[PDB]
Amino acid sequence: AGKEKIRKKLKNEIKKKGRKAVIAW
Repeated sequence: AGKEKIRKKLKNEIKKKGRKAVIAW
């Protein structure tokens, strides 16, 4: 998915942005 990608879910796909997406950055 892409909203709750189980990470956008904000696991870390965008933790917060992974940090600043630093899971993408």
